Amino acid sequence: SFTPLVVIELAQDVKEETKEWLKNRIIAKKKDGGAQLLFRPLLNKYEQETLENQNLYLVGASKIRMLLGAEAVGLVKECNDNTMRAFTYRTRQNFKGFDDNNDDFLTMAECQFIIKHELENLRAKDEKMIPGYPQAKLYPGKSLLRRLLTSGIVIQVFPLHDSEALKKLEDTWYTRFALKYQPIDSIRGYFGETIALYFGFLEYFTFALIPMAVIGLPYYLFVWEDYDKYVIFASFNLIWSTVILELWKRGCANMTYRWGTLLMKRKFEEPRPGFHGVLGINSITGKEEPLYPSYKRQLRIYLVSLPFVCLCLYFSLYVMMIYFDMEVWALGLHENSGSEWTSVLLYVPSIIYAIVIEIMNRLYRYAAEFLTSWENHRLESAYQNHLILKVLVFNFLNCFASLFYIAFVLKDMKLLRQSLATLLITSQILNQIMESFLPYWLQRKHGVRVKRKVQALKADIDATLYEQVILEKEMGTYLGTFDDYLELFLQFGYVSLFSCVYPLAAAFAVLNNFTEVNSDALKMCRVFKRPFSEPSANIGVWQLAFETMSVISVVTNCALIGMSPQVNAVFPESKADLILIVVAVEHALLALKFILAFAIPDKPRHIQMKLARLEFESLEALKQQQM
Amino acid sequence: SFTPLVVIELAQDVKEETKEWLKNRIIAKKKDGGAQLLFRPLLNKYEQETLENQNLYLVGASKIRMLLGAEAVGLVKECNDNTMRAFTYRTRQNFKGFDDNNDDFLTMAECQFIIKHELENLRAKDEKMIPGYPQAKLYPGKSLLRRLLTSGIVIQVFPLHDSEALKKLEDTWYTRFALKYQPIDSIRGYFGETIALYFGFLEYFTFALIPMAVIGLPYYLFVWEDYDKYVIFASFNLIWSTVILELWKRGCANMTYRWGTLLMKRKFEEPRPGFHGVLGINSITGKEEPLYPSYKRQLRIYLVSLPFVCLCLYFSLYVMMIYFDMEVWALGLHENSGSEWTSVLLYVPSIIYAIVIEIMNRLYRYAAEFLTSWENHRLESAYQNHLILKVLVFNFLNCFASLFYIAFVLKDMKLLRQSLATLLITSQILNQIMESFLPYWLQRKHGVRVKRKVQALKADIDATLYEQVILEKEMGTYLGTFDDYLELFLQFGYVSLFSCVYPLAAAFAVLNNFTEVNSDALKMCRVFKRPFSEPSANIGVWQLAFETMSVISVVTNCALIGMSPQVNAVFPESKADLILIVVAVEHALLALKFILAFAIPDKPRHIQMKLARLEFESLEALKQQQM
Ligand SMILES: [Ca+2]
Ligand SMILES: [Ca+2]
Ligand SMILES: [Ca+2]
Ligand SMILES: [Ca+2]
Ligand SMILES: [Ca+2]
Ligand SMILES: [Ca+2]
Repeated sequence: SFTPLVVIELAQDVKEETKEWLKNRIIAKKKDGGAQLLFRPLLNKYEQETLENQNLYLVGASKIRMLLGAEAVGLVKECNDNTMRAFTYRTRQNFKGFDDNNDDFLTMAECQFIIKHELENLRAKDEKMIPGYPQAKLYPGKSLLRRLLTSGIVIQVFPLHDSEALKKLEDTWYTRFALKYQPIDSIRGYFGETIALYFGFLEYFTFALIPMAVIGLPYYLFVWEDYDKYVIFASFNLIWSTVILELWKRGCANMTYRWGTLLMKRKFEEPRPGFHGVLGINSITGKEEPLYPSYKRQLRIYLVSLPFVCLCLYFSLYVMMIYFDMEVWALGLHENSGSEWTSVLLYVPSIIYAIVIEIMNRLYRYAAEFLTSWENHRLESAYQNHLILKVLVFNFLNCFASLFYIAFVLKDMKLLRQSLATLLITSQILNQIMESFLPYWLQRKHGVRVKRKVQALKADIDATLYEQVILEKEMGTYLGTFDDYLELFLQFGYVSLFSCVYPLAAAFAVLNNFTEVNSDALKMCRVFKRPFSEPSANIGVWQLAFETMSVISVVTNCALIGMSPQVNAVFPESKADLILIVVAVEHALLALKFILAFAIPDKPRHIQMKLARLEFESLEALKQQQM
Repeated sequence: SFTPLVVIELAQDVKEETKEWLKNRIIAKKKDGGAQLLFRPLLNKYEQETLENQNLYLVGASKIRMLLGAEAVGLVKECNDNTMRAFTYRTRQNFKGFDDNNDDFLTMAECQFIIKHELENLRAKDEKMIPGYPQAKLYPGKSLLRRLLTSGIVIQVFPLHDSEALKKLEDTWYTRFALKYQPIDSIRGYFGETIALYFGFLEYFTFALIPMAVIGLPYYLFVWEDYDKYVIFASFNLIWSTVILELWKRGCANMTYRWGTLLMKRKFEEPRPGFHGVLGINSITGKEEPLYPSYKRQLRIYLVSLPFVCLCLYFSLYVMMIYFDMEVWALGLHENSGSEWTSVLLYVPSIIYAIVIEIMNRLYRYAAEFLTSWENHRLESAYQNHLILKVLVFNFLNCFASLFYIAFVLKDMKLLRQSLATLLITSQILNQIMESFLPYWLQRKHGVRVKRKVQALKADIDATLYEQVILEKEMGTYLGTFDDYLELFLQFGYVSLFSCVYPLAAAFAVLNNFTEVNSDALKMCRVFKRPFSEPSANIGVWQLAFETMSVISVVTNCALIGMSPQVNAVFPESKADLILIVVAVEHALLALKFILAFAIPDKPRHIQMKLARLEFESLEALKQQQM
C-alpha cells in the first residue's frame, strides 16, 4: 500500500522462474544478499483486456530503507550550522528540517536516484547463469540489472512523474508576460542536478547576450563604424565572451555548492552498458571485469572512425559547393526573370541549404553514435568525450563552412549578412519545431487516445495510477543533456564568430532564448519521461568547447576587420602595415583573454572558505583518531 | 650519548629562565604538552676559550619517537606488496626492509625533517608571554620556535651534514670523464625531494638540448637555410620544446611517485614568518590568527610595488639605450683607430653590458624581495608567486630587451649573432663564478682557518663533533630552489627565443650544463648548510613559466623568419602575402603546440593505474567501516 517510485517493465516472453528469482533478489534484506525493496504488481486482479500490461511492476521502499540507502550513495545535505556535510545514519539528527516522522526530508528526486542506485548495485555471487536463460553469462561482480537490459528481458526502468507537484512547478516556471528569474532550486529538487544546471546555464547565457544585443542593435542601425573604425566593438565583444565564461564557472560552483554536488566524491565508474571483451581480472580494482586489448581500440578509432569522419567532412564540403552553384544559378535567374520575384528568390536557396543542414546533422549524429558505440569504449566518461568530438567537429564545420566560404573567398559582405541571418533564424526555427513543439503535439494525440481508451474499460481498475504508468511507459526517454548544450554552442558560434560584420545576429539569439527557456521546459514536463537524477559538479567538457569558440572568434573577427572598407581607408597605399596592426590587435586580444581567464579565480571567495573549512574539519578528524 | 641530528643556536644574551623553560618544553613527553626529544649541550665541560660557543644545543630522539613522529608527518613508504601507502605505527610491520632493530628504515633526511616538524608544532596554551621577555606576545595557537626566530633569540636551526655518507654520495656524483646518468635516488635520500627534483630536472633538461645542439651545429655551419628555407628547423625546434616540457611532467610524476610525495596530502600552511596583522579569530580554521584587511594588501601591491616595478623596467630600458650609444661610439672608434684593435674592441661593450646586467639583476632581486616581504603576504605559497612574478618579468625584460632591440628595430643579423653569443656565454661565466666557484673558494679559506684554530686548543674536547658543528654554523643557508630554476629559464630563453638566426647557441647551453651538473653539486656539498628536506610533488609554477617561454618563442622565431634574406627572396614583389604565410605558420605552430600539450596525458599509464588502485582501496575502507 506504499507509494510507487520506480517502474520496471519486463518483456512479454519471460518465464516464471526468472520472475520469482528476480522477486526474491529484490525483497530479500541487505544482509541476505538482496535489496530490501518493497515490491508490488501493477494490478492485484487482471481481466482479458489488460493482459498485455501484466508485466509492469512498481518498486518503492520504506523510510528507514531510504535513509540507509542515502548513507550508501552519499547525499550531501545541509547541517543545522549551515554546513554541507555527507549524510550518515548515525548523525542523522544534526540536519535541518529533519524529524523521525518527516517524509519530506529526502525529496522525490533523491529517492528515485537511490532506488535506481540500489538496483544497479545488485550483484550475483554464486549463480553462474540466470535460471532459465542460457545466454545470460553471469560472473561474480556483474550487475543483474545491466545484464537484464542488454539481453532484452527488462525493457526499461523509468522513474515516475508526480502529477500534482509537477503542476506546481509549471505554474512558476513558464515566464511569458514578465521578465523573471527562473526558479532553479525548485527545478533542482524535481529534476536532479544535471538538468537543473543546463536550465541554469540557459538562463545565465540569455542574460549574457543582452549586452551584445543592446550595444549591437544601434551599432548596426546607426552605422557607428565610421567613428571607432571597428576597434571598440570587436574588443568589447571578445572580452565579454571570456568574462561570461568565467563568471559562469563562478556561478556554477556557487550553485553546485548550494546543492551539495561539489563535495560528492568521484564515484568509480562501472563499465558502460555495451562494453564486451574477454573475461579477466581487472588490474585496478582486483575484481573480475571484461578486458580489451588497447591496440584494437586505438586501431578502431584511428583507422576506421577518423577516415569516416574525414569522408563525411569532405562530403559536407561537397554539399556546400552544390549550394553555391545554386546561389549563382538563382542570381542568374533573378537577372533573367523580373522585378516581382527579385527579393523572394534570394531567400530560397539559403532556406533549402538550412533544411539540408539540419537533416544531414541528425543523420550524421546517428552514424557517429553508432560508430562510437562500436569502438567498445570502457567507461561512460570516455564514450561521451569521443562522441562529443565527432559531432562537434562536423556541426562546427557543416554550419560555419558556408559563412567562412562567403567571408574569406568571395569576400562579399552583403551576401554574408543575408546568409548569416537566414541560416541562424531558419536553423533555430527548424530546431524548435523538431525539438519540442512537434513531439509535444504527437504526445497530445497519444495522450488523448490512451485516456479515451482507459475511460471505456468496464472494469474496477484504480485508474489514477494505471493511466499514469501507461502514459509514461510510451513516452520518449531523455538522451542526456548533450543536444541541449549543442544548440547553445552553435548559437554562440553564430553570434560571436561574425559579430563584427553583423552584430544584429546577437539580438536574434536573445529572441530565441526567451522562447527556449519556455520550450525546453515544455520538453521536460509534457514530452519525455522523467529522467533519472544524475549528480554533476560542472557542465563538463562544454566549458572547454565554449572557451575554444571564444578563442577562434578572435581570429575570425580580426580577419573580418582586415577586410572591411572602413579599415582599408586607413591604409590605402601600404597594405603591409594593416596586416601587422590587425595581427597585433589579434595577439593582444588573445593574450588579454587568457590573462582574464587566468586572473579571475575559479571558485568564488566565500565558497572557497567553506570548502577549506570542510577540508580542515576532515583533516582534524583523522588527527583525532590518531590522537 | 645519542646521535645529534638538529643544531639549535641560541643568542648570547639569553636569560637562564628562558633556557630552562625551553628545555622543559622539549624534553617533556607528548602527552604532557612537550615534545619528547633528547636534548644535550654541545660540551659537558667548558673553559675560558670556548665560552662563546656555549649556546649550541643538539636535538635528536629515540627510535620509537621517530616512528611516532613519522605517523604525525605522513611519510609515504613502500609496502611489501610494492604499494606506496601512508605510514602508521600500528601497521608498521607491513613495510619493506623493516625490523624492530633496524635504524636504517627512516633515512637521515626524513629524521631531520620530522624533528624540524616537531619543533614547528610546539604550541603555547597557557603562557601569555615568554618568561623574561616582554615583547614576546604569545597567544594560544602560536608556534614557539617561530616567535623565538622573529624576536631574535634563536638565531638559526640547521640540520647536520653526515661527513661519512656525504663523501660516498660525492664519489658517485661528480661526472667528469664519462657520460653517466646522475643518481637521483641517492640524491633524494640525502637531500630531500625538492633539491632532488631540481637535479633531476637539470639532468633531464641537459639531455633535451642535445637534439637542438646536434641538429643545430651543422645547420649553422653548413648553412642549410638555402634548401628548406627555415621551415623545417623552426618547426622542429618549437615542437621539440613542447615535447620535452610534457615529457618532463610525465617523468616528474613517475619520479615523485617512486618517492611517495605524489600521495602526501596537502598540509595546511601556517602563516609565514613575518606576517603581522591584528589578533583575531581565523574564519577558516576557527583558531586564533593574525588578520589583515584585504584592501590594504591590494593597495600595497597595485599602488606601490607595481609602480616601482614599472620604474625599474623603464630604468632597465634606459641602461639598454646607454649601451647602444656605446656600441655606436665603439663602432666609430673602430672606424677611427686601426686594424689591430678591430676585433677586440667589438667584444668589449657587450661584455661591459653583460656585467652590468648581472649586477643590476642581483640589486633588483634584493629590492624586490624586500618589497614583497613588505606587502604582508599571508601564506608562503602566495609570497613565492608574487616574488616569482616581479623577478621573472624584470629578468626576462633586462636580459632579452637588447636582443629584441637588435632584431626588430635595427634589423641587423650579424650584430645579433655577435651580441647573443656574447651575452649567453658571459652571463653564464659570471653566473658560475658568483654562484658556486667563488663561494667554494671562500669556504676553503674559512674551513682551513677554523681547523687550524681547533687543532691548537690545548683542551680535552671531542673534536670530531665540535669542529663539524662550528663549521656548519657559519656556512651560508640555502634560499630555496628559486635561483637554480631561474638560471635554466634564462638559458631556455637564450636558446629558444632566437634559435632561427643562431642555432649554435643551443650548443653553448649544453657545454654549460655539463659543468652545471657538477657545479651545483659542489654548491650543495661543500658550500652551503644542509637544507631541510621539503616535500614537493612538482616544480610548481615553473612549469607555467617554461611553457610560456615556448609559446613566446613561436612569435619571436616567426618574426625572425619574416626578416631573413632567404625567405624574402621567395616573395620579392608581394610583401602582403609573406606576412600572411608567416602568420599562418605562427598560428599553425601555436595550435599544434597546445594540442600536443593537451593530447599527451599528464600522469603516465601505469602510475595512473597505481594511483587509481590506491583511491579504490581507500574508498573501500570507508565502505567497510560503513558495512
Ligand atoms: Ca531550440
Ligand atoms: Ca534545447
Ligand atoms: Ca580562472
Ligand atoms: Ca650556473
Ligand atoms: Ca645553478
Ligand atoms: Ca597534458
